[PDB]
Amino acid sequence: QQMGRGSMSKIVKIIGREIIDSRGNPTVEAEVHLEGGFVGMAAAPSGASTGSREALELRDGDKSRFLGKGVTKAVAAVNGPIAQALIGKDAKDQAGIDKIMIDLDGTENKSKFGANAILAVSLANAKAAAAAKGMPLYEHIAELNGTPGKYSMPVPMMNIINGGEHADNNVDIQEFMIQPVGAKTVKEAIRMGSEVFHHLAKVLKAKGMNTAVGDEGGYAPNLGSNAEALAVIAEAVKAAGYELGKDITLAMDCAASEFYKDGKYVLAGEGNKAFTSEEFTHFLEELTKQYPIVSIEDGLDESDWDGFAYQTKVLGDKIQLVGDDLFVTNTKILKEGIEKGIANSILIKFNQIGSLTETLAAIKMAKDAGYTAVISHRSGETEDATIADLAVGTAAGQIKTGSMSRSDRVAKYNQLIRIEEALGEKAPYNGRKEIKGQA
Amino acid sequence: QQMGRGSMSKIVKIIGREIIDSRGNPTVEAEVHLEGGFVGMAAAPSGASTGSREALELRDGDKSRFLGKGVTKAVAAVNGPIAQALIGKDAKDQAGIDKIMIDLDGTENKSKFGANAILAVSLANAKAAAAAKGMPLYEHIAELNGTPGKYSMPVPMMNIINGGEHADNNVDIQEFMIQPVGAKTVKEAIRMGSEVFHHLAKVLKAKGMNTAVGDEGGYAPNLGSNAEALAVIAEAVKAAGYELGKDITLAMDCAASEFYKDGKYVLAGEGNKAFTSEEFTHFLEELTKQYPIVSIEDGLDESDWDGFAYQTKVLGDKIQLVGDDLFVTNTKILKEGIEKGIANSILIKFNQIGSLTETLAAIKMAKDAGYTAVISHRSGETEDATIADLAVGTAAGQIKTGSMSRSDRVAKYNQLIRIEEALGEKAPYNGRKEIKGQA
Ligand SMILES: [Mg+2]
Ligand SMILES: [Mg+2]
Repeated sequence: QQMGRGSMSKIVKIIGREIIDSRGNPTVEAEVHLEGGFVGMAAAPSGASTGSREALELRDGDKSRFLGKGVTKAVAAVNGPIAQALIGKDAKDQAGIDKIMIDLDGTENKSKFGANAILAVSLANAKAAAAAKGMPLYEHIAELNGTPGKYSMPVPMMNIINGGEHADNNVDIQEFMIQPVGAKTVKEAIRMGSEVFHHLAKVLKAKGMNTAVGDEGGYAPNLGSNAEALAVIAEAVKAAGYELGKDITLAMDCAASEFYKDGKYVLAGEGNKAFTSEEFTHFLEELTKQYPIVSIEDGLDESDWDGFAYQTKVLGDKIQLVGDDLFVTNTKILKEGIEKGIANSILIKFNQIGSLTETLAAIKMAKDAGYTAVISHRSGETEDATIADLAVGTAAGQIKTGSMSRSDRVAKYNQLIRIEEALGEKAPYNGRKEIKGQA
Repeated sequence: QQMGRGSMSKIVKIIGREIIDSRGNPTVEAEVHLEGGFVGMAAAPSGASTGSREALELRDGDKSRFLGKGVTKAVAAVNGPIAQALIGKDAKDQAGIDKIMIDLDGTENKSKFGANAILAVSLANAKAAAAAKGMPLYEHIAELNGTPGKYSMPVPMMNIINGGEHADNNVDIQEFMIQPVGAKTVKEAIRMGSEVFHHLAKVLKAKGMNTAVGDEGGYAPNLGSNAEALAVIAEAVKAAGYELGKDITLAMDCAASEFYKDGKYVLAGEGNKAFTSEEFTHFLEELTKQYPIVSIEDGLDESDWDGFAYQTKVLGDKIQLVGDDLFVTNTKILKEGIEKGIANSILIKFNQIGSLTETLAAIKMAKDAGYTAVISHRSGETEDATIADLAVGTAAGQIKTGSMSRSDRVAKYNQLIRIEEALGEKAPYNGRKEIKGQA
């Protein structure tokens, strides 16, 4: 006979604003306010403004503000037509909310309003709805995901050493990452990661090398080869008291598009040797024998589907093979990859697809096919820690959200801490069995 | 005849946990829950575990966790004795809440529980009380400070280039900062900061120098002298389209105690020249004639009070002289400095004193003497942005919260943006006139 305020979940006000990301570039933040008084606030990390296969964030291109990277247009979209089309809709109907935005932008790649406008409102909606339902976001997400009460704390792959285009060094591989698979909780995992990271700083200082950090919070020291990169990591893991293999495994992102040139893969820091697809695969395979590298991301160019079919054949039974640039969080590409035996894992970048509902759909397609889904950060992040709730609420099982420095990264580890505290063993931390290719 | 929930401001529960700061080290986070349903959550930045003049945070020293820097004991103090002494107290009585934690800790320097446990609770409490009072934190802080509805947006001093002990280079000065005094809003100031910061990266790339960032998000390139550090700042400012002097002024931190040996200041990147106090003060004077440096922090050693009395006589009319190490946010030391004409400004580190009530008293003592208070970050920060609300609610007029990268820094900038959105001209951005020594 009385209606609680929780039931007044119609949207009455949406606000957008230009805030700053962790590289100092603008991004969009939205607030969704419901009739009952509930508020959700979320921000989109940085994305791509150009590209033929993914959703595009909208940038102003005004040279007199932020070197052309203002997001006043995306923000005006949130404040004007997005808001106007969502006022009076039920925030609890996440899929209806996202559909209205998707249909109103009217393009395939969200370029009218920007994936940045649309994601920010999608997630702020979701938080506002969570609040109206009387529940934390990870619980709402699990409900929206069709998996109520089903949770896991994800195994993190933590950036530690950078190379390629992300460093002045002679390391070809773009990043090396550690995964604390022997931890029994995410809180333990985070601590092991921190300990290794601090021991690596000591290793690097003793070699006369720089310990300043890149975008993701890891080190980009002047290492002489791929081998020296892996050696300093092994040395730091041992100095922290852990055992490579059993406690900590390695993951990499080759970004192999960056060294692809005339159908060959060319590695500056191995004498400028050229490799065919296949020879590059054998090169990577040789690294997996010397070091317990269990996950390899973008190990060939996004166009090299014949080569990815080969690599997946050779390495796929024992090694997680993660499509980042391969799939760009695009389910039409993932679908076809699945049908053709291409990779066995996908990096999920929610602003590359641009709405919460579509993100859940991408994670589900992965999971139904036996692929793993790794929830990912971007280069430009914010304070916002929504990807932690996403990973728990979908039981994704893995996350890639940075080194253990910079609060753009660490706010996510902290949120995973707060989540596990509340959930305990209702969110098990499963360790190496999350990783495709293990048992 | 009906009592609203907001009147139910008694503390019913306090929760402490160990989370991770921006360098990967543990810190304390607290949540204060009130009877009416209000919750405030806050984290303490990293501080000192040792020292004889300041409040000390409490680290575990268990070498098997976080290289000895766990804060499980500080966390236990929150969950047990602090919680039990506060259940049933009125969170709106900030001074009383703080007084109970101080008296129960029972030491002069907060070493039993830790300044980390105390501050975290103190701020969580203030946020819970703000919610019970129906107001944002900046409004509540202003009421606690004795200055209801009086606000300003602070002029930021932004870390841009690091030297001394914070870099491998030949820059003796620990940091150079830019101040966008020409902006009319803190939103514009922030944008100017960004643009200068991005132009500086392009200048450093063209010179073949490293653009990876330190703790505060600025650069530590291998520059050969203090002159060169100042030249690349000048060049970046010009490439961004601003004018040194009018639009952007410079602030520095010598941390002169790092080169103070046998009563003399010994500067590596100046031939290794030795200087008396008096000569070092005339060396700084000359920099202030050659470049628009309007603020100098710790221009002499903390023990050199005769020196600081001389530097203040000479520079103090025209230059802001900021005590950091000199005062360590300790009102006993500040009062004595004020009586002896020592410096004209103070860096406020709220975790160095350890409570919100004493932080307000520090700022008041500075302002009543005509000193300026610059609200400060620490080297290990979190996502928490309370220092932004603090600066606005005390009308401090200046803030030192980092470069324009890393969300540990940029979260504060974002919060200043949200505050100025809501307040507009009720929070004037006063520019150059906030700075001690300007007309
Ligand atoms: Mg990649
Ligand atoms: Mg200093």
